[PDB]
Amino acid sequence: SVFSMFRYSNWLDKLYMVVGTLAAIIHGAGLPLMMLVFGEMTDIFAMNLEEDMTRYAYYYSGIGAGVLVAAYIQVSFWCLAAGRQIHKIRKQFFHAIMRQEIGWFDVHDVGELNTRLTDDVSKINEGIGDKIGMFFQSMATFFTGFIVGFTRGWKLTLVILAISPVLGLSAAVWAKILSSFTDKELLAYAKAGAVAEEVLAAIRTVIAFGGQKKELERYNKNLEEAKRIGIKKAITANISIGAAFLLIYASYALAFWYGTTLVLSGEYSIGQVLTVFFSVLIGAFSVGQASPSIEAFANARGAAYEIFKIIDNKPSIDSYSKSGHKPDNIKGNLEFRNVHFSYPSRKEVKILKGLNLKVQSGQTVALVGNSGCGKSTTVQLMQRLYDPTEGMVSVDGQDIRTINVRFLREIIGVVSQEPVLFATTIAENIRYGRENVTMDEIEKAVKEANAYDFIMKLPHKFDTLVGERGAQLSGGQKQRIAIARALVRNPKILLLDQATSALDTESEAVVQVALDKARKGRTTIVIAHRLSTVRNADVIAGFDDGVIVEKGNHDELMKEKGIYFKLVTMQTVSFWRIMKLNLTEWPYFVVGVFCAIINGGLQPAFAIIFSKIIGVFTRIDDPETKRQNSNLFSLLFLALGIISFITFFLQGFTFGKAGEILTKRLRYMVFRSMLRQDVSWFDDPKNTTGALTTRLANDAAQVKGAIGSRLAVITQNIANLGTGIIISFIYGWQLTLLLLAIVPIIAIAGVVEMKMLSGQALKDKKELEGSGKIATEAIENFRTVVSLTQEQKFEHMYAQSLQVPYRNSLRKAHIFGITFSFTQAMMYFSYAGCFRFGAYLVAHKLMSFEDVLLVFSAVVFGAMAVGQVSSFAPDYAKAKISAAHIIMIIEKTPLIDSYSTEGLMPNTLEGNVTFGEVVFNYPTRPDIPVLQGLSLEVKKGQTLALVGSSGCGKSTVVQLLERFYDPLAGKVLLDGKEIKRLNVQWLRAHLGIVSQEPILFDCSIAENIAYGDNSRVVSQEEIVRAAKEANIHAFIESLPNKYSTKVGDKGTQLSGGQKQRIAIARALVRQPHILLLDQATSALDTESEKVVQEALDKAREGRTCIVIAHRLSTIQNADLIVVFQNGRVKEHGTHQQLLAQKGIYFSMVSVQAG
Ligand SMILES: Nc1ncnc2c1ncn2[C@@H]1O[C@H](COP(=O)(O)OP(=O)(O)OP(=O)(O)O)[C@@H](O)[C@H]1O
Ligand SMILES: Nc1ncnc2c1ncn2[C@@H]1O[C@H](COP(=O)(O)OP(=O)(O)OP(=O)(O)O)[C@@H](O)[C@H]1O
Ligand SMILES: [Mg+2]
Ligand SMILES: [Mg+2]
Repeated sequence: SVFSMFRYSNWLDKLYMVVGTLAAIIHGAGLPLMMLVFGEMTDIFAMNLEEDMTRYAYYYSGIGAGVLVAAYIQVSFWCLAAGRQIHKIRKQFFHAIMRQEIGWFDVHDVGELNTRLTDDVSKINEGIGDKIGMFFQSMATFFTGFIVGFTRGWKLTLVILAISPVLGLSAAVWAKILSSFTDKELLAYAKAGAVAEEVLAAIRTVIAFGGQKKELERYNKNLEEAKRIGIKKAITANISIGAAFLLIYASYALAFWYGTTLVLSGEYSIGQVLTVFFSVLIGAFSVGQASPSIEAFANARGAAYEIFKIIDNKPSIDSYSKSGHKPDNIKGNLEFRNVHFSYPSRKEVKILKGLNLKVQSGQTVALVGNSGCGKSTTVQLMQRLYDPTEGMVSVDGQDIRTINVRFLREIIGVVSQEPVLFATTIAENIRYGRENVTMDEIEKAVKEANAYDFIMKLPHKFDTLVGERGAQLSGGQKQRIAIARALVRNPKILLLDQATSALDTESEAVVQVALDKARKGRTTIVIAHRLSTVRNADVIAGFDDGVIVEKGNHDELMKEKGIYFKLVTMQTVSFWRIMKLNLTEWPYFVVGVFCAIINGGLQPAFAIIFSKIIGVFTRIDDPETKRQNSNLFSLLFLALGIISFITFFLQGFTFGKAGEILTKRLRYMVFRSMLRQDVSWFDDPKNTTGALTTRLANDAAQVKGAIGSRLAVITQNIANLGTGIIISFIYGWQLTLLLLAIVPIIAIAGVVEMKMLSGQALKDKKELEGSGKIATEAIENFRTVVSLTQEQKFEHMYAQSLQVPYRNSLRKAHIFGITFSFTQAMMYFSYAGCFRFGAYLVAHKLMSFEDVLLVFSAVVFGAMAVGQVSSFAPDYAKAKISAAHIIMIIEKTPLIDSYSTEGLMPNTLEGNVTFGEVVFNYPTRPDIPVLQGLSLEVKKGQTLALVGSSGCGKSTVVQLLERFYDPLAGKVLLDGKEIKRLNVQWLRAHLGIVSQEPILFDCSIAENIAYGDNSRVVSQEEIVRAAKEANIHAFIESLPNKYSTKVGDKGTQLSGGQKQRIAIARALVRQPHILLLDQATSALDTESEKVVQEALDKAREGRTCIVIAHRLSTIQNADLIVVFQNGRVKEHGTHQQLLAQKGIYFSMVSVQAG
């Protein structure tokens, strides 16, 4: 556990840290070393000045040169050691996640990882960089003060030193606590990031059903628990400083008393105590500078727990292992024998209860059965995503468990049940099948898949960017690309899973010929619910209760009159705006700023205290009195001590609490603003689920660190150094002019520092969203990328996007290092200058050296406080850009608004939809005319069927009615009223849709069905009443935990039919006036298809419907049918009228002639 964050440090990284620490000790001694020349001048106080002062000044000019080197070496080296290690952490951690199996993805929540990559790693960067360097600068200063003490003092040093262990232990006690709190706070943010990743993926269903309020308030809760842990961390860290500062001034008071005995004993002089106090007191302020460094390291330690926990884990069925067995001449042989298997998520249920099969080379197997018998499990087992409990899957004699994984997976082509594509060009989607592929092969492969014509018709033919998960293309076209992708591979075993579900009759027909032409050499297994495709296969198989019962040729199974016979028979500007948002918390700043000046301004004042204390010690010549008045001063240190406890704690608590209220305020509004946006906004190439969720975590975290507790210290350092120059202006004279004249040189260096950094961060921020895009793309589609065997390519792609920040991180160190060293060094020369200037003025008798020595002593305490403000600049530069983007997104307003109350909400509705002369284009592709002036009539109590070939604008009508996009020209009238003129939500409350490819949320089944109806308490009796009509009651009832079983991410646990049937239920909870079915019975059984139709037909009257489907048996029943053609509605009417006038409809139905 201990020091497990520095695992990937090279010999050159080691060299940086060792050389940095040695320089850090040398740099820290210089401020303690300045007091040595003062002590000898006090000894002289019991001709001189011009010879003595120049010697002491001459030393300061040399020190400044030593600081300019050491400071650069100190700061620069750690920053390099951080940047290189962080680069290796991100690359290793991502590689570790891809090494996992599917069962691990099934159990744990994958949505948490995306925020663990960007935010949680960035916390470590702050911990193990410059703060480690400064920590040693502080610690050298602390000890080097005592090193003078041992020479100058025998007991006085020991008396102060002996109360170091409390400071030493206290730091360990508070750190170990707040280190534990960090793990729990980060876990709260991870739970929030999962909600954002889920919602932004399925935004269309969220907009459709209109559940923005519920998802917003749920997202809010996770932030509430994060705030409560945050405020606890603030209280703890600020108390750590108060007690430490209290104990030092308390111990200083104890040290004074024994100092009073010098007159009685005669052990040492008053010249000694001034040396001892001036030596030892400097280190007191160094502790306050060290308090942030320990707090950073403790949080950075707390950040590491969960990252290395994933890296330390080892897989079961490893893909990266090269110790497997790989044969040469793989003849086609597949054997199942007595195979039992159950998933990890529900171990109680038994799906496969002993089956067996033999498939020789040159055989196309058909698997038939009802939804739930486990056809997809068999296909998913072949790839070896899960292993069997008993039974052996042997290939060509040898068992799968003995042979190699990667070698096995690169000879199996798989078209999954519901395909998914990656957001790139069409060429790259085809290229994921195999690396070294030529254009000629792709040309041939597409033409076999029958997806050539539409690719030729689109501009940028092979360079058209498909959306996230292939959303921009149609349902049919998307499926063909998956078919091509398998055929480019050219494997031995081909595995089709309902490959011709969304495709029409003509596309199925020609694709069948291409597959059947080049079948002889291959081995094939085909899943299908159409039976015409099943007719010409070699062997058919029937599942039943886990076991495969029936087998054989078409003739035999017909004569045997089993399940197959029944199936065949049945078919027949930053501070001004950002500060203003937190107008409420005004009394926190008033107390915080007031307290910072009082506790900050005490440190330069010591010289005034020490001068008066020294003066009162030698005021009156009489000795007995000195005993009494000296005792009171010791009480004064305790009094300041007890107040110091009150000031520092309150200062830190007031500022610390203020930030945590704002942090949550920033997040809540941005997520609320993003959820208002139009669909057109989500279709932009720049906007993506991964790109957005990264934008949430990064922007808030950048703002939080700059203006939180860290703001407070700067206020203390400004007041300190202000008080320093004020008392220099008051008591001193002709010094401020020489001191202040060097300040513009720091100012010129400061402006060029921020200008170089602030310009750099904008280019860095833009790239990191590009980095985030790939992770969310790879993680969400894990089954695709595992099946395709493309684990390296994504790591290589991920390595590119990280390379541009990596350069900036290295460059940043040198810019930051040069400014620090210069800003630090220019002060020392000023401390040389003032003494040398004092050498001239004292001689001529215009300035009093006794008073000059005090201002010299007073000004030099700020030297460290000057160094604190120098380290602030980068944080301000990153916040400036981060803030601008937040105000940009919040202030933006959409075209069609969901939160606007205005519109017309008519008390009743007749339910008559009309379309007339409608032209429309999508925003992403402006030139292509999808609809070219169509018209359509829909009245109450009627079902209108829409038909045509794949990609003739059927699903566009559904989307146009739901107000995702508005028409360019034309008109839509609801009951003789413009849909633009109506209220937005009001419309979406009445009508309800069933999408082409359903999506579900990570929740219980009851809540997914209850999600359909919002703004009302859904009764359970109605849920079961609906789910009885939907026809999934017996399935849910047989399952353990009833409705409380948690469905997976995007409906991954349940089978297609099971979720698709839920989607049907979710629609029927509302009892809508207008209804829209877009291939609602795509993948369902013949037994189900009737029972689903019965409920619709029995309760058809009253409401209105528009059906889209390829099954002519459904369209047979409908009132009037409509046929599309290149945008124009060519054919329309009733079944007898359309069949009489023998056009395309006759050609469409006659293709099924006997
Ligand atoms: N990853 C999984 N985790 C848990 N249970 C699963 C998983 N995949 C499938 N199941 C369950 O196993 C059973 C069989 O599912 P499977 O999809 O293999 O059957 P199917 O006949 O192919 O379904 P369909 O006909 O709808 O395509 C179902 O009851 C389903 O809920
Ligand atoms: N958001 C979008 N951006 C760009 N083009 C789109 C978008 N949505 C649809 N299209 C294009 O419009 C054409 C037809 O659209 P649509 O998918 O509605 O037809 P469809 O009848 O639903 O097709 P299918 O029957 O194959 O599902 C397709 O070629 C598709 O690429
Ligand atoms: Mg299936
Ligand atoms: Mg469609």
